[PDB]
Amino acid sequence: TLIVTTILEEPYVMYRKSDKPLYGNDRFEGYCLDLLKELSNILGFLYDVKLVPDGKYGAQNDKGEWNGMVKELIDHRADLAVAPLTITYVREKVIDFSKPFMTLGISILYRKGTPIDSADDLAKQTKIEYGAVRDGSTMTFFKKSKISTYEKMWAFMSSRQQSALVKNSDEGIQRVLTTDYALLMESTSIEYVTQRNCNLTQIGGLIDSKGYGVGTPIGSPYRDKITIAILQLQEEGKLHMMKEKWWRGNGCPS
Amino acid sequence: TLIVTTILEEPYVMYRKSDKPLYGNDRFEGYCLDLLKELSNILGFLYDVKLVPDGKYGAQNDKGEWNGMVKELIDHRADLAVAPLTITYVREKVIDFSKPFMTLGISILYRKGTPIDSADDLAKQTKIEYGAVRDGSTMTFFKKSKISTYEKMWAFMSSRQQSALVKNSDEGIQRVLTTDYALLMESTSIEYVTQRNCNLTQIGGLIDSKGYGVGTPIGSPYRDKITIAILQLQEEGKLHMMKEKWWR
Amino acid sequence: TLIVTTILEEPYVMYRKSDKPLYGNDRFEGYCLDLLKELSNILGFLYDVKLVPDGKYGAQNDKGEWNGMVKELIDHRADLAVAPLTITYVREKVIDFSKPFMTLGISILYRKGTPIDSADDLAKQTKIEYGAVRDGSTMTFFKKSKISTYEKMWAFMSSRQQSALVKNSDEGIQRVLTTDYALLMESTSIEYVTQRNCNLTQIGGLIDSKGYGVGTPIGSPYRDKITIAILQLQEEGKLHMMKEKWWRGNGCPS
Amino acid sequence: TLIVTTILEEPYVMYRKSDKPLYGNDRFEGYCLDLLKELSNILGFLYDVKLVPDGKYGAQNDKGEWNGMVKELIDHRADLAVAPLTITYVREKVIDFSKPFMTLGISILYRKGTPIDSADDLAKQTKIEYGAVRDGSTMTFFKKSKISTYEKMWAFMSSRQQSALVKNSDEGIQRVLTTDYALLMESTSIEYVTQRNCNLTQIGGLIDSKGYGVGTPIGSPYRDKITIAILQLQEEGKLHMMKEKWWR
Ligand SMILES: N[C@@H](CCC(=O)O)C(=O)O
Ligand SMILES: N[C@@H](CCC(=O)O)C(=O)O
Ligand SMILES: N[C@@H](CCC(=O)O)C(=O)O
Ligand SMILES: N[C@@H](CCC(=O)O)C(=O)O
Repeated sequence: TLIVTTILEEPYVMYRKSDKPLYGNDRFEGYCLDLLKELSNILGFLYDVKLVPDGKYGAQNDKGEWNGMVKELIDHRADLAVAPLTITYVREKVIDFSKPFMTLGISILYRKGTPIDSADDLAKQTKIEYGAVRDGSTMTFFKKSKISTYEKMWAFMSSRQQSALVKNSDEGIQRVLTTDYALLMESTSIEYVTQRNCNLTQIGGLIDSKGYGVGTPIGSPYRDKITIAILQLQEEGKLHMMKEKWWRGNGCPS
Repeated sequence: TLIVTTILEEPYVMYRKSDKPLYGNDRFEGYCLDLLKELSNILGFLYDVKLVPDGKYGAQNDKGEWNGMVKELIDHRADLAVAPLTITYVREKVIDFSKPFMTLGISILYRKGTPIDSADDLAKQTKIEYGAVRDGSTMTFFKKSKISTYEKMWAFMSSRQQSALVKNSDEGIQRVLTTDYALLMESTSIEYVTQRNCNLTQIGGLIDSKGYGVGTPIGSPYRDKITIAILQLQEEGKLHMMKEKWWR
Repeated sequence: TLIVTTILEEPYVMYRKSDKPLYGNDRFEGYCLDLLKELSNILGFLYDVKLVPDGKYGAQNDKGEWNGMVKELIDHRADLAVAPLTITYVREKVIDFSKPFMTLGISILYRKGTPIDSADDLAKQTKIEYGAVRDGSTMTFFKKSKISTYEKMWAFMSSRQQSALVKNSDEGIQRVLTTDYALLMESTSIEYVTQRNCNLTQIGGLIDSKGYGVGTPIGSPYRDKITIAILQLQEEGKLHMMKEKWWRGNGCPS
Repeated sequence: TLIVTTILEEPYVMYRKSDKPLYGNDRFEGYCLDLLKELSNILGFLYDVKLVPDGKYGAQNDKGEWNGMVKELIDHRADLAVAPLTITYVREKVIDFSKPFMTLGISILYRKGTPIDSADDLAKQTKIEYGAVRDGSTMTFFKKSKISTYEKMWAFMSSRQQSALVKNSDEGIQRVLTTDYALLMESTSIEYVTQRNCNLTQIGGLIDSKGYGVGTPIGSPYRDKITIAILQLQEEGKLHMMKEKWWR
């Protein structure tokens, strides 16, 4: 019954590995699939997980058109977007969100051992290239900012958009590992990467503070039910357990 | 024009100190008044600040009846609750909230140098009394919990006719200072209090994670308008500045 | 039989909480205490845990005299030092160390939300006080450094009868929470603190890279044996489990 | 004077490319050769570099005899071993090691674009082959491991004896490049290899944590001197510069 739009993004949504045959929903796994399971059992709904065709989170182009999971909701093509979808004021204008299931902030993924310590440092040089995932909320934060440092950074990433803006986080990560590039990435995803790719680290602190919410078309009769369910899972300690399960690891030596 | 219900709690809402007599909204100062001033400018509304008459945040009795700021919104005696009001699943069933303007978790406030290291420490002893603000979300978190350790804690704090609970955070801070008592208090508040009193400290880390949001009655058109304005204030760095200003 | 010198330092060595009578080794708990049981079982020795009387890790004063746990090993007053004792070149000239049981680097503990991004930022000002634990290896790092940013930091933390230095980590943490002060602290301790004290954070990356080792006096019959045991425990995954056990926690929202 | 045993391994020990022929020590370049030069100047000694004849790191045979670089030291055939030689307890019982000059952990080197994410993914199946460098610490780690996942992986990589265990890292790399195969390799090497070959990637995180040390024969008159030198080189930011240099 319910159509769920989502996007590949480790460890939130990933393709499951099995020698066995996977049917529909079982093709996927991750933090967001476990959350989506909880939600369907608590609220009593059936659902069909569909990956967003353009593989984008969602941004409004200059024409005024949206793409990504946000457009799927606006156009009523999906009933819910269950993904690390960031809650922002530009999106609240066109779709609804549940209270957040996880908090995060934009920060920087880069290599260890360099003199770079802040966005300010990146803004003050051009040797190191830097950017964010195209049509993501990080890119939009930079595009719409009136703060000097971030305007200068947007001017830089914008002029190089074809190299600076990446298709997705996986591409951004490979770019940091193999070229002199820093990715503007959400903190939770940075935490995940840096406990595996031990030559990478977070640079500086968090640039902002926000959260991931389940998206719904404006006025959906599931928004509040979902908000209530998430808030209750939080209070029962089940979201912490989910987080530990997907982020758990041996880490890296210092 | 808009009727705003609120509650006294430092540094969110405090009586402005002055020689001459202050009237109306001018009697109040704090992080939430700055936030409210920002929202009124952005949104273009006038407002009137009224302290909730029963002095409570809001909980439901076993009869199904609410009190505090929550009941003011439910009963349509206020348009907005602009206070350090926690977003909880029990309150979402009766009122609406904007997305959070601040994040926090339940933690423990106690005097320094003692024995206690965490809520588990507290749950297995009775020498140190412990409690929470009556009819606040912290109290309700323990009351509704199915986690054995929190169930044990709720049993201890609700017996003896709830003598372990306090009427408000100030009565809680004074009790922590005058006797062997630990207050289950929200982290943002503990961070303010422990900067102001070197006798006090936070024990353990956070028990949970949640947010404060502006409360409105269900279906209010201001719900989303305020969500957008708060989210923009966050993104422009304005909320961070307000926090710095009030947390010293 | 064996005398083990140690020092209180959360969560490595702490007094156990108990309304009952606690004697001998049972009076203590913590990561180092679990390490110590493993070692006593693997090597088969009996032991008595004894806090270092001066309560210091150990440094050599301008007069030339060692103090702390280091001095206890030199004077054959302790058979082992089991604690978060940093392996350093100055110490290695006077005592022996097992291979590292844990890695770490010096970094900065300060409050969240400021413009300070690195040691460089602190070295160029005076309004923000900064320092380290007196007579520990981080103090000796700044005292012995020939790197100019660090030489400038030593000059500061070292002035006015060393007012910027603290007696222990606890006092340093309080000073950070209650005054405009930044503590130079090892990364493993910062991790523990910042996961409980949500308004505090690590500033910049790691200044250096080192490890903690079990210390013994030069010529110790248990020297190589202890080293074999640590390496094996590491290989068997036991040290990772001990770390997860003592650092486990809920974390802070973003 | 001093005979230093080593083994070719990028980017620690490699042959310098030159138009004119190169002789003796000048035939080699790399992180480990730079470390050796620094040790030479700190301690004041002359040395000669001789790749270990068998080209192996070290592993004690199914009897009790040692091969490769470990062997060389045991038999006093080499004064030192300056190479990416892993500090392990098995080796600790027959040779001395300095304190580590570099940290790392076993991880997986595979091809990109697959649902394979960890060692658990490799272990629970058998279509994709996986192995390690015959007679290195990685092999020995799986061999001596009592951890269920790793014993099962050693079961597989041993019954697949020939095909699964490779001669050296180059052969392993090649096998990953031209076959459905995942090589178990130390993280520092995978970091190097992957920067220089975009079709290769690290799979999952680190299996363990350990270090590389300069090896010497039991009770060598240079043990303590080398340890102190390496510790001082780190503290003066020099081992860090050598790392940035060879890994770009
Ligand atoms: N969570 C982001 C995607 C990642 C990013 O923008 O950095 C979004 O919802 O657009
Ligand atoms: N913020 C709480 C009040 C304080 C507390 O309960 O700790 C509430 O909304 O009820
Ligand atoms: N671990 C240090 C003490 C703490 C510090 O110096 O930061 C030592 O062995 O001296
Ligand atoms: N560094 C390893 C060789 C490479 C490996 O075993 O993965 C050793 O000393 O044995």
